[PDB]
Amino acid sequence: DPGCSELIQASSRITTCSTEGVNTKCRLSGTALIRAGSVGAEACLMLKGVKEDQ
Amino acid sequence: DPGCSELIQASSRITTCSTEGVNTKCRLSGTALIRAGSVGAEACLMLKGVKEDQ
Repeated sequence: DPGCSELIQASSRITTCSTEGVNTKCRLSGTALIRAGSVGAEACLMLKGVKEDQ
Repeated sequence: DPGCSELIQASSRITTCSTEGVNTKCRLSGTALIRAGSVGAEACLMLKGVKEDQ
């Protein structure tokens, strides 16, 4: 029953990617601010690589 | 002075890509329809690879 609630997109400043032999291996380095959920909610933070399905 | 006018992106159904060492080339094999430009304008077609700079 519990699930995501606050959905925000991460910036590209703390998100980098590099493909080596058809293999999207992204790296994450930096700080990010997100709002916490209530009782039963979640503070989800999805990641967007080089494409849409990833 | 005139340049690109009707600029759209190609579909991923007839456009494939592959990475072979820092150089990610893309193939083009298919048929696509686009609106023809006016007198002087161009019918440019944007091609997106695997990232944003490509």
